[PDB]
Amino acid sequence: MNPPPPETSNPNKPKRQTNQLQYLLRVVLKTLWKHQFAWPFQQPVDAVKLNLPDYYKIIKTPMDMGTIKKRLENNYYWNAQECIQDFNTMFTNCYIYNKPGDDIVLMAEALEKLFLQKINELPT
Ligand SMILES: Cc1cc(C)cc(Oc2nccc(-c3c(-c4ccc(I)cc4)ncn3[C@H]3CCN(CCN)C3)n2)c1
Repeated sequence: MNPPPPETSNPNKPKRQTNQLQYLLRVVLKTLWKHQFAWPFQQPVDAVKLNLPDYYKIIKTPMDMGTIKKRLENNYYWNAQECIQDFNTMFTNCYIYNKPGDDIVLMAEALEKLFLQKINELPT
């Protein structure tokens, strides 16, 4: 009973390439993807396989880096702020579902720390 993944392509939306969107894919997404803690965040949470039947009762705005990767590749974002919001939704989803002190929360916290470090280098 997993939900469908978030929408990642819409051929009717307008499309543009910007230095910030390219940076978010080539640098931010790439660096986070290759991080040693990235694996639980590289795809939608599979609540069925993981036996988490309350995940999508608690998390009603799912987000993950596999979805963000597709959105960047498909020029789904017009503004860099949309992509940054998706990353933030992704981390907060982990913090909402879990509790302070859980090992999974430590992984999310490390990735978010790296994410913010790369966002500070965002080009004008
Ligand atoms: C058994 C286990 C442990 C660990 C450390 C990872 C794991 O792999 C996995 N994969 C995908 C998602 C999760 C997950 C998440 C989560 C939520 C939103 C997002 I965006 C990304 C991850 N929150 C908790 N969990 C697991 C971890 C243990 N927890 C059970 C006891 N609390 C369920 N974990 C499996």
